[PDB]
Amino acid sequence: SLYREIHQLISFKDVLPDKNLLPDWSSNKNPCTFDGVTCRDDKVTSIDLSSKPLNVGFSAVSSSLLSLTGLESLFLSNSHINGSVSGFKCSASLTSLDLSRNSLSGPVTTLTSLGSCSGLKFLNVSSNTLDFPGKVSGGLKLNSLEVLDLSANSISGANVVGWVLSDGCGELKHLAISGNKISGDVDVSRCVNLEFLDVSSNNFSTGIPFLGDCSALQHLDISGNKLSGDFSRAISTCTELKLLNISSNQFVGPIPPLPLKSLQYLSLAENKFTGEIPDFLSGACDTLTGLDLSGNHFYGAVPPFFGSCSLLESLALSSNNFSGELPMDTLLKMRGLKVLDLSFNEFSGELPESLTNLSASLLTLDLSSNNFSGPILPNLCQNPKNTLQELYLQNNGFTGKIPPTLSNCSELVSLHLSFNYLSGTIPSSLGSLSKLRDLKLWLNMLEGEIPQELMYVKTLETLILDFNDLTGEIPSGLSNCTNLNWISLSNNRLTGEIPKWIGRLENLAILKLSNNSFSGNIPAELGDCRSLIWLDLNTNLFNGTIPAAMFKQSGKIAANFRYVYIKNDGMKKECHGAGNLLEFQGIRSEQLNRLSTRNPCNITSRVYSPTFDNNGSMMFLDMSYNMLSGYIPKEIGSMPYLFILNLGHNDISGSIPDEVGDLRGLNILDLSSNKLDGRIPQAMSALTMLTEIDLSNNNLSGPIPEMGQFETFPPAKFLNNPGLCGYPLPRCDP
Ligand SMILES: *[C@@H]1O[C@H](CO)[C@@H](O[C@@H]2O[C@H](CO)[C@@H](O[C@@H]3O[C@H](CO)[C@@H](O[C@@H]4O[C@H](CO)[C@@H](O)[C@H](O)[C@H]4NC(C)=O)[C@H](O)[C@H]3NC(C)=O)[C@H](O)[C@H]2NC(C)=O)[C@H](O)[C@H]1NC(C)=O
Ligand SMILES: *[C@@H]1O[C@H](CO)[C@@H](O[C@@H]2O[C@H](CO)[C@@H](O[C@@H]3O[C@H](CO)[C@@H](O)[C@H](O)[C@H]3NC(C)=O)[C@H](O)[C@H]2NC(C)=O)[C@H](O)[C@H]1NC(C)=O
Ligand SMILES: *[C@@H]1O[C@H](CO)[C@@H](O[C@@H]2O[C@H](CO)[C@@H](O)[C@H](O)[C@H]2NC(C)=O)[C@H](O)[C@H]1NC(C)=O
Ligand SMILES: *[C@@H]1O[C@H](CO)[C@@H](O[C@@H]2O[C@H](CO)[C@@H](O)[C@H](O)[C@H]2NC(C)=O)[C@H](O)[C@H]1NC(C)=O
Ligand SMILES: *[C@@H]1O[C@H](CO)[C@@H](O[C@@H]2O[C@H](CO)[C@@H](O)[C@H](O)[C@H]2NC(C)=O)[C@H](O)[C@H]1NC(C)=O
Ligand SMILES: *[C@@H]1O[C@H](CO)[C@@H](O)[C@H](O)[C@H]1NC(C)=O
Ligand SMILES: *[C@@H]1O[C@H](CO)[C@@H](O)[C@H](O)[C@H]1NC(C)=O
Ligand SMILES: *[C@@H]1O[C@H](CO)[C@@H](O)[C@H](O)[C@H]1NC(C)=O
Repeated sequence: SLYREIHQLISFKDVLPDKNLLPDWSSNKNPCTFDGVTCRDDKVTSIDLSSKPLNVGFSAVSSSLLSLTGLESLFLSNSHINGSVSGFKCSASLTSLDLSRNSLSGPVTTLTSLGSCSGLKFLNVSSNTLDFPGKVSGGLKLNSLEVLDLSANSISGANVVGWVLSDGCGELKHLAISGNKISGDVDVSRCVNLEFLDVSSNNFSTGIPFLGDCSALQHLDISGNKLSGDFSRAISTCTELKLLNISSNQFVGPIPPLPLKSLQYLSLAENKFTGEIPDFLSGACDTLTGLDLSGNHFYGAVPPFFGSCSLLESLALSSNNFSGELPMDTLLKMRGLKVLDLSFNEFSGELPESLTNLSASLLTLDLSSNNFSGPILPNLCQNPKNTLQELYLQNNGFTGKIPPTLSNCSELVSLHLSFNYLSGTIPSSLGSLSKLRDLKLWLNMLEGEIPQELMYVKTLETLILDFNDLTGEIPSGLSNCTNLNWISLSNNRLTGEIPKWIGRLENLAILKLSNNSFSGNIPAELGDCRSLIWLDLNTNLFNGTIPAAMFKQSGKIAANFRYVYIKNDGMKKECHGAGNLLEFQGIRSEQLNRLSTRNPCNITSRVYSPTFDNNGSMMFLDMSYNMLSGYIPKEIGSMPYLFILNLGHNDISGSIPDEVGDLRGLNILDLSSNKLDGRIPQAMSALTMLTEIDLSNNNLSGPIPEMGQFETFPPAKFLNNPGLCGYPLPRCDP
C-alpha cells in the first residue's frame, strides 16, 4: 500500500521534463513528508501541484495520481497539463478535481470519461481549450456533481447547457460556463438545489434562462450577452436571490419589478434602461450592499429612500442623465458607503458643506464630468480620520483654488481636478500626501511654480499638469520621485533645461514637455531612462545637437505602457507637432472643445500597441519646432518600434542616416524645414509602413528613390529642395 503509493508518486515524478520540480519526492521515503502532499493518519488524501510547470499530458496524471487509492482531492491548476481526458481507473474516494488554467484540448465530451470517478462532486476545468464540434447531442452524464466550472474554454454552440444537464442535475449547486460562445436556451428548472448560475460572457440572444421555482438560487449572472426579453418575469419566483448581474446586454425600458428581500448586489449596468429610479427598490434597503446602474438612460434625481439603505457599500450611477444637487440629505444617512460614483451625469450646483463628513467613510468619491460649479470644499477632509483614497472632480466647472487642506486627506492615492477653472497655485502641502500616486490637474488656470515639496511623495507615479499657466523651472525635487512613469507639463510657460537627474527615473515612460520655453541641450542622460517610449519636446527653445547616447536603450525595454491621442491634421500653421497624447480619464470628449482657447489645433480626430520582453524600443519621438543643429546620429535608426519621428523645424544639417531605413515600424517621418543635404538614402525604400512623410524645405539633392513608398506621396512633401528630382517631382535631368 505504502509501496503502491510511493511507486505511483515517484513514477509520476520521473515522467516530468523539469528535473528540479519535486526535488523532495524520493523513493524509500514517506510521501506524507513530501511538498504538495496532504496526509491524514499517515495516508495521502490530497495532492496540490498547482502553479508548477509539470509539462505533461493528462495521461500521466490519470495513470499516476488519479488512481491513488484513498486520494480525496487533486489540485492541478496552472500546471501545464496538456492532452485530453479519457478513460482510466479512478478512486471512489476522489471528490474534487481541479484542472483549471491548463491546455486540456478536444471535445467537451471527453469529460464524460470522468464518470468513472463515482465519488466526484467538484470539477473545475475552466480556462482550457475544450470545444464542442458540430452536433450537440447526448449528455455530459456527470449528474453527481455539486460544482461544475467549464468557464473560459472554446465551447461554441447552441444548447450546450441542455447537454451538460440532460442526464439530471438534482445534485448540482454551482454551475459556471462563462466566457464561451454558447447560445440557445438555459433550463435549470429541474436543478432544484442550484444556488449559483453563471452563464455570462457568452452568445445568448434569445430566451432568458428558465429557472422554474428557483428554490435555492442565490447568485445569477447573465451579464455580457445580447439578451433583451422579460428577465423580470423569469426571476420573480427567486426569493433566495442575493446577487443579480444582468449587465452588458440589450435590455430596455424602465427597471421592472425585482425580488428584493434577500438582495445584496444588483447590476443593470450597460443596457438601455430608461426612466427614473423607482421607489419600489426601497424594499431592498435591509440587505442591499452593492448597486450598479451605470451606462443606461436613467434620469431625474436620486430617490430619498436610499437614505434607508444603510448597508450599501457601493453606489454606481455613472453615465446616465441624473440631475439636481448632490443629495447630501440622503448620502449622509448611508452609514455603509465606501464608493460613490456619479460621474458622467448632469448633477449641478455647488458642493455642500455636509459633504466633508463623507470624507470620514468613503474610499472613493467620483463626481467627474458633471455640471458642478463653485469652489472645492475647503474643509473636505476635516474629519479626525478620513479614509478617502480617490477624489475625482475632473471635468466640471469648479472655480477658486485648490484647498491646501487636501493634504489632510491622508490616505489619498489619486487626485483628479483636471478640466475645471481652478486658479491659484499647486499647494505645496500636497507634498505631505505620502501615498499619492496620481496627481492630475490639467486644463485649468493654475499659476506659479511646481512645488519642490513633491519631493516628499515617494509614491508619485503620474504628474499631469498640461494646459495651465505654470512658470519657473522643473524643480529638482522631482528627482526624488523615482516611481514617476508619466510626466506631462505641456502648454504652460515653463523655462530652464531638462535636468540631467532626469536620467535616474528608471520608470519614466512618457515625458511630454511641448509648447513651453525650455532650453539648452537635450541631456544625454535621457538615454538612461530604461522605460522611455514617448518623448515629446516640440515647440520649445532646445538647442545643441542630438546626443546618440539618448538612444542607448533600443534596447532592453522590459514592457509597454487611459488617454486620448489627438493627431495634428497638417492644415494649420500655428499647430505644431505630430499630435498630443493627453490623459483622458473621467472626461467627456464633448468637452475637448474647451481646448479651443488654448490650442490652435483642431480637435476632431480623437484616438484612444506592441508587446515587449527585452526588445522594446522608443515608440514616439517629436523634437520639432526647436533650434537643434548638427547631424542626426545614425543610432537614430536603432528603434524598430518607433512609429513616429518628428524632427521638423530645426537647424539640423548633414545628410539623412541610412539607418533610418531600419525603422520598420515607422508611420510618420517629418524632417522638413531644416538644413539637411545629400541624397535621400536608397535604404529608405525598405520602409513599408509610412502613412506620412515630409522632407520639404531642406537642401536635399539627387533622385527620389524609385522603390518604396515615395511615389505615393505628393510633390508638396518634397518641395524646396533645389537639386532634388524624380517622381513625384519632375524627371531628373541625367
Ligand atoms: C502654446 O500655448 C499658447 C498659450 O496657451 C497658445 O496660445 C493660445 O492659442 C489659442 C488658440 O489659437 C488662442 O485662442 C484665443 O481664443 C480663441 C479660441 O477660442 C481664438 O480664436 C478665435 O477667437 C475669436 C474671438 O472673437 C472667436 O470668435 C473664435 O470662435 C475663435 N476661434 C476658435 C473657436 O478657435 C482667439 O484668436 C484667441 N483669443 C484672444 C485672446 O484674442 C489664445 O489667445 C492663445 N493665447 C496666447 C497667445 O497666450 C499657443 O497657440 C500654443 N502654441 C502651440 C503651437 O500650440
Ligand atoms: C475554477 O478555477 C478558476 C481558476 O483558478 C477559479 O478562478 C479563480 O478563483 C479565485 C477565487 O474567485 C480568484 O482569486 C483572485 O485572487 C484573489 C485572492 O485573494 C481573490 O480575492 C480575488 O477574488 C481574485 N482576483 C482579484 C484580485 O480580485 C481568481 O481571480 C479566479 N481566476 C479566474 C476568475 O480566472 C474558479 O474560482 C474556480 N471555480 C470554482 C467553482 O471554484
Ligand atoms: C453567436 O451569435 C450569433 C447567433 O448564433 C451567430 O451569428 C450567426 O452567424 C452565422 C454565420 O457564420 C449564421 O449561419 C447564423 O445563422 C447566425 N445566427 C443567427 C441566428 O443569425 C454568431 O456567429 C455566434 N458567434 C459565435 C462566435 O459563435
Ligand atoms: C457584473 O457583470 C460585469 C460584466 O460581466 C462584470 O464586469 C466584468 O469585470 C470587470 C468589471 O468588474 C470588467 O473588466 C468587465 O466589465 C467585465 N469583464 C471583463 C473581463 O471585461 C462585473 O464585475 C459583474 N459584477 C459582479 C459583482 O458580479
Ligand atoms: C543654447 O542656449 C544656451 C542658453 O541661452 C546658450 O548657451 C551657449 O553655449 C555655448 C557655449 O560655448 C555658446 O553657444 C554660447 O557661449 C552660449 N550662449 C549664451 C550666452 O548663453 C546657447 O544659445 C545654446 N547653446 C549651444 C550649445 O549652442
Ligand atoms: C503536450 O505537450 C508536450 C510538450 O511540448 C508536447 O510534446 C506534446 O506534443 C503535447 N501534446 C499535445 C496533445 O499537444
Ligand atoms: C438631461 O437632464 C437635463 C435636466 O433635466 C435635461 O435638460 C437634458 O435635456 C437631459 N439630457 C438628455 C440627453 O436627455
Ligand atoms: C532626495 O534628494 C537626495 C537624493 O539623494 C537626498 O537629499 C535625499 O535622499 C532626498 N531628499 C528627500 C526630500 O528625501
